[PDB]
Amino acid sequence: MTDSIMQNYNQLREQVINGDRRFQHKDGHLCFEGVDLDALARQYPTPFYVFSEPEIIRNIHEIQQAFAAHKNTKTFFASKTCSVMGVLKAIRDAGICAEANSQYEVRKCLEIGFRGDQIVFNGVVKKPADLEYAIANDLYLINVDSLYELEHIDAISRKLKKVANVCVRVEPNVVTAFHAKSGLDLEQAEETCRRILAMPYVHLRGLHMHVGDQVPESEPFAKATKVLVDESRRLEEVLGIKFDLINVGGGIPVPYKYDDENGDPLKDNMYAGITAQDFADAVIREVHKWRTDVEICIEPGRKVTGSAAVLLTEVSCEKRKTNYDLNGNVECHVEWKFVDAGYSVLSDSQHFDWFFYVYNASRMTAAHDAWIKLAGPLCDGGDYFHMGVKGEEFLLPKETHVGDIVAFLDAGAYTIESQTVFNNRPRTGVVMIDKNGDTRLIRREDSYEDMVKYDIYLA
Amino acid sequence: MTDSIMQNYNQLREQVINGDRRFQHKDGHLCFEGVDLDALARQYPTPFYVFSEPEIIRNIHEIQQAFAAHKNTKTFFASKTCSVMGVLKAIRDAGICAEANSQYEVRKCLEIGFRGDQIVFNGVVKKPADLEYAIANDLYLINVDSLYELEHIDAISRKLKKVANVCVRVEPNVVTAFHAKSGLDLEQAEETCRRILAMPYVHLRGLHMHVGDQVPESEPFAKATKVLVDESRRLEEVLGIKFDLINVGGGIPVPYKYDDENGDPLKDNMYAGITAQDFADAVIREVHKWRTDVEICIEPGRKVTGSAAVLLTEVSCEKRKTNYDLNGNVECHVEWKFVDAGYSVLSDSQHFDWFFYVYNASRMTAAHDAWIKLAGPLCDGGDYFHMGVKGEEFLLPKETHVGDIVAFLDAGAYTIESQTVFNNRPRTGVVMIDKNGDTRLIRREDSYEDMVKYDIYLAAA
Ligand SMILES: *[C@@H](N[C@H](CCCN)C(=O)O)c1c(COP(=O)(O)O)cnc(C)c1O
Ligand SMILES: *[C@@H](N[C@H](CCCN)C(=O)O)c1c(COP(=O)(O)O)cnc(C)c1O
Ligand SMILES: [Cl-]
Ligand SMILES: [Cl-]
Ligand code: NA
Ligand code: NA
Ligand code: NA
Repeated sequence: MTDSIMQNYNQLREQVINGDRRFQHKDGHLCFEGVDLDALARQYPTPFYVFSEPEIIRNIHEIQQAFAAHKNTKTFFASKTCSVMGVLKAIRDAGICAEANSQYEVRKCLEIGFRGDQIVFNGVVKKPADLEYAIANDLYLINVDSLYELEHIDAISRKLKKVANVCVRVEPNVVTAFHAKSGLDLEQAEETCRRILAMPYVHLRGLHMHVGDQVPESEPFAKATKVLVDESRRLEEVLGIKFDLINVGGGIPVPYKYDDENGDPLKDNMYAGITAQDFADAVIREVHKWRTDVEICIEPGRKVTGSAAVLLTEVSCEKRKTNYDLNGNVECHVEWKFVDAGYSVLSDSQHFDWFFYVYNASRMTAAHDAWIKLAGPLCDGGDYFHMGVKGEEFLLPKETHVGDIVAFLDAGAYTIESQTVFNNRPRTGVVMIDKNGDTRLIRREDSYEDMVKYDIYLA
Repeated sequence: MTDSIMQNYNQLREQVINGDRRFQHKDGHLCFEGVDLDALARQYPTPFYVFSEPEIIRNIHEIQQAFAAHKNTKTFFASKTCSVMGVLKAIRDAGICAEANSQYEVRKCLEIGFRGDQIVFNGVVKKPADLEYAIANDLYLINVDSLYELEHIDAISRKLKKVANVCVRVEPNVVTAFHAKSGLDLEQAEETCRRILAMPYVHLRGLHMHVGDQVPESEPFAKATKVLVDESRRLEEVLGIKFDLINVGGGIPVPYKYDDENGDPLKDNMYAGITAQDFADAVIREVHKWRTDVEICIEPGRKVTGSAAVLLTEVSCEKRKTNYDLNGNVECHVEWKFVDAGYSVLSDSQHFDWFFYVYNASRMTAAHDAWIKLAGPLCDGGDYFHMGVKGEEFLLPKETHVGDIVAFLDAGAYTIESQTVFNNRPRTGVVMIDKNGDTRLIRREDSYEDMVKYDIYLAAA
């Protein structure tokens, strides 16, 4: 029962420190790429995130090796997943390209060293100023998400006398029109492509789709890819062209729970279900029914960085609350542990019911043998971590003390830009472990002077 | 059914421009305190929030008037609701005090002009550095939320040789142990107070509670206040002391849907359900069963600023999507309108299923007669506004065009500090309408340079 959950969770804890490519233990402390995380959290003020460049490289290798059966594959990291400049730099130095989701993301990618021919710009709202900036910078692709936005691409490319390179985003009906804001209908692809061919400064490269995020099955990718391949094949015949590419988007899942033998990915997508190899096998099998020479573009986000960070947060308070009966005798006790990170720091734990493994990094070799509830510091009754090991309860060593460092694993995707300054708690610093195992700060914690510098006031 | 929902929504629209103390129309445009909001959105880049100092002043009056039967009432604005400096300054100018929820909130309240004796510091995690800053600045109250924290208050007040003024937060059990992280158990209040009396530099002023947010009935306040009052009375007798105060927290709701004849506040807490007068009557009646002279502290947040801002966002794209059967016949059309604000700008619309009235501010006098779906700009399938007029559908004029300005009303509570830079879209500017009806920018939109300046990297060559 609960004893079996505790035994299972401690087997997973032992696997973290005795088999996991990312982690070790030393002096009783969790280590990441040889870096003692208790020690690291004494150097830098908690809470903060620490990223591993080695793990980013491993994730990228998994993705690229998955596509070995198709040589002409181009990989664009979805920078909305994490765009801290040192993280983008690690990804650039690992040899892949970048996908951007706003004018400022395009600019960041250019400023960290991605060339224009290494950038894809996606979005449902690309205003004229956004489009002008992208076209002026010779981006590899600007997707086309609506007919309205295409009229601006035609007009602006003519004004600049510069070619805009596009893919037409189609969303296959695998309710789409009522639940999917993005893309054109499949029915609209032929006429849209026809008109693009006639535009003097717009070049049509191919079609685009994106299935979703943390997808726990391969069938959605296979079916959606087939829709895109069949339409690509047909339009090549109808229009008398050969497409440069097909862009199949992202959505390769990451394991957030590892004990797959106990999990159902279609009911709980914290279990990853498929691997990068499964995603590639499905995509390539469909593309190769049409062409083996065509370029396949992919836009993985979560898979590049998700497993490659840990959130380190200090236990900063504790209390016991007790439910009493009618005679004043104890019914049960609840042990609350408060950490210095809440949902303003780790937003998806609250807003998207996201699970992350939690361990006492200061006592990582000790049995996690006590049921606790884990709270954040925000003055808000809802700011505690509800996605526990058993219901809303977590497991930590009974020896846990204030001052210990708690780690949340798999904290590298969609965790930095989603932070807030609610309660005027600062957004976190971020540390990078580089390929040599050395650490450096890559984002400062917001200072007080940051809290008010955006405001205009006299004091 | 749907036709009557449409009729009702347009009745609500006419009430905004006819009988709402905040709004008017001019040239077919929504106006706020006489400021044309279509025009304002041509001066400042969208999306942005606009606050009304007159409406904050009105809300503060409603709260203060509600407590007229208890002269010794102190009102502390819960600054976690909105701490833009110009907003805090307006609240200080209106004559009330401030509640703070972190060290930086305390610091900004002091830097905008609140005296230490006008500030309450609350929290479940007050680290030694936070407590030292608070004690050094002679705050009116620091709540005591745990026995662990109390040990630090004793040690730090001793180090500074400065009295720390405290209230003991109790969570009335009205499952509390499993679901309420804040406060002590009632059963722990007596010994905690006993310890405090013996500490040389800690001064016990009373007990504290906070019921919750957007509470749509008076009974929870009455029941919880009675628990706190009963224990206050008992501890005066046991300990032989006279408390200075009781702090009953916040929770006054704001109307987010106005047609109370069509709503049940107990099933849909977007309907307010009670007024500030009902809150005061409930609290005061319970306190006066104990003492009529003791000071009552209240900590309203949402009610101070909620109705006092509008989010202005430009329609930036449009498309029609069509579902076909397997033989190419139309099943339905969906008209999508895309605005330049998404959940990174208006977080509670997504994360807390919060409803805000949506109108076309550029066509405020035109019938809102077309069902549409309203999407944001984030490259994320879930970034569209789900809390519609009917299910996930909203109503806008059929002739809505790209370039029109959409207003979300009642956007003044918990909407600024909760923004993010997801997708590297900037957090928004904020405009203030002062008492004379004039406008000024009080918060800039994040620039590209602001956004990259937190990062440490070598500029590529
Ligand atoms: C990002 N897609 C979003 C991710 C939302 C996270 N909260 C979605 O809703 O699907 C995206 C990606 C990367 O997706 P990944 O799941 O991180 O691999 C790739 N291409 C596009 C166009 C895209 O919007
Ligand atoms: C605020 N309490 C939070 C508000 C979070 C909403 N997202 C809660 O969950 O209850 C608070 C207040 C002001 O509450 P109001 O509802 O805005 O009036 C007052 N005192 C305390 C201690 C407090 O946490
Ligand atoms: Cl590549
Ligand atoms: Cl003494
Ligand atoms: Na710390
Ligand atoms: Na062309
Ligand atoms: Na004392």
